[PDB]
Amino acid sequence: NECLGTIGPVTPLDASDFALDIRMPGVTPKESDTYFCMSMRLPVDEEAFVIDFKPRASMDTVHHMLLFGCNMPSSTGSYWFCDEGTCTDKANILYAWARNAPPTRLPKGVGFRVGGETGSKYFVLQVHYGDISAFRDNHKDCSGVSVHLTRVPQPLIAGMYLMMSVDTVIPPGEKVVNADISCQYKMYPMHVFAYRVHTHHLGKVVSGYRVRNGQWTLIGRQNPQLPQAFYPVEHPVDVTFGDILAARCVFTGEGRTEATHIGGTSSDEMCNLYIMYYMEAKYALSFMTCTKNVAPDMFRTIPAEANIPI
Ligand SMILES: [Cu+2]
Ligand SMILES: [Cu+2]
Ligand code: NA
Ligand code: NI
Repeated sequence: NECLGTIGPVTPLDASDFALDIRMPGVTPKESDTYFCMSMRLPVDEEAFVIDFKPRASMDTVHHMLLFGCNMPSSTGSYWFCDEGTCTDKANILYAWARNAPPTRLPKGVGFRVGGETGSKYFVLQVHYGDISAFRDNHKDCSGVSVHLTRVPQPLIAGMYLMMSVDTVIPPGEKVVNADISCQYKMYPMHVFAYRVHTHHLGKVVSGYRVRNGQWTLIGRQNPQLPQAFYPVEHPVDVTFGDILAARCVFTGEGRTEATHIGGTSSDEMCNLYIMYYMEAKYALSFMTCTKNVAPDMFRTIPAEANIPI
């Protein structure tokens, strides 16, 4: 999509709403699978709500797009290679765009709280470019996301419950290495309405469940090699004080000469389930994390679908 120029990135939509265009500053790559990142400081310092997203991606070149909220983007630069990292602090993912999988809208009345004393101060946009053949004419690129914000407080607040492995070790050649993650949920009810899975090249399947009175309700189950959008939850899932959240990524060691651990680089691995929820405004918190596996013996009664690939 076109570069803005003289009109700037902020469009007022009315007295209390405005659209913010986060775009690449006319960038040109040189190699394939290049990863680019930029930051936008929120224009308002007071609290606001991300109520909508609109992708502005040149359909030829872009593989996927990710947008985060954080307070300390990795580079105080115009743009940068995301191998240097996205944020110094916790990067809160808000929006994922996939080529072969068109995203879903936020439910009306649900919004991410940003800015203010506690909300994110910056957005970080990440654009993964696939094929770089589109630069034979040599145009610059301004692909990115147009985000809808409002000062109007939303009755429901969007949030992110991130489940992720930290201690996994994938022995070389090994056929099946499971990565389990489990936490007991101790907040006010949330309603999970979407999930995204993340793995590197060795993941076979990733699936998260709710365990309430020792019974596994499925949140999401996905092949991590399939374009990593936020897919919507079939039937929306409440999670309540007492419930336990459980995720397993399934990995293979085949075609690897040396053991693989959890890490940044592509020759490393990751086991991330991004459970995306909403809560009642007055009870909501914006981000939760599980990096533990507190109920490991519980994983014996896991459904057998979680072990076969989709
Ligand atoms: Cu991609
Ligand atoms: Cu990764
Ligand atoms: Na990264
Ligand atoms: Ni409910």
